[PDB]
Amino acid sequence: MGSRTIFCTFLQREAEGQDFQLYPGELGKRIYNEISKEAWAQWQHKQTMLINEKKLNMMNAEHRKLLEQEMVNFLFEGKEVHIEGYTPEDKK
Repeated sequence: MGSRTIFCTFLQREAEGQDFQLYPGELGKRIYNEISKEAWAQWQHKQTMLINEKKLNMMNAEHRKLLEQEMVNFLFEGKEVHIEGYTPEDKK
């Protein structure tokens, strides 16, 4: 169809949503799903500085997971659903 208007959770409104997942695993899914481009632009800005201030490292897994932690409190500050290890056996 020609109608793409999701409902952001950060803004709590109806946005156009994204077209391609930016984050990995499920996290990127919820963002790309519930976190519209507008909301993402609010995190990305705080993300870049959060990494420089908290002294993070996207190259390190210890910090990477940390970022995904902060973003939640900012955008997903309600679900806090974190999953790691999804492997479909045959059905959902």
